[PDB]
Amino acid sequence: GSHMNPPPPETSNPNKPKRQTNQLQYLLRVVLKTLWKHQFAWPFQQPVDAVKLNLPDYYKIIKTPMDMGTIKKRLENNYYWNAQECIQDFNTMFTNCYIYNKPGDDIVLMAEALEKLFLQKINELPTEE
Ligand SMILES: O=c1cc(Br)ccn1CCO
Repeated sequence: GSHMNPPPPETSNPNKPKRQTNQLQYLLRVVLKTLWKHQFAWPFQQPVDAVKLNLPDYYKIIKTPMDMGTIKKRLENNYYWNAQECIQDFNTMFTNCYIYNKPGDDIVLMAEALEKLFLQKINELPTEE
């Protein structure tokens, strides 16, 4: 896309060691699946396109971007070593939204609905085996 958007977060890197865990499997099959199909998922399914949105300050403010399209690729392409790395990606995505936008803006209400679901699912993250 535009040269004025940063490159997306890394989803491929052979030098980074990879592992499947049961918790990572749950993150894809339960957590990502649940949030991706939610009515309010669409703004979170790809990197913020600051050019298309006319938000030229977005990447001035948000220096650690994350989105569910990136997370989906990371899960499907086994990028992670553990569940904490992926959970941190989700939390980064939510916090970016809460930092950039005014409380009570529609996008914040959308994020909060996804976060409530996320929390419920992560409370049930299975014991690592
Ligand atoms: O902050 C966010 C978060 C998502 Br998810 C989409 C767009 N923006 C910018 C405001 O529209």
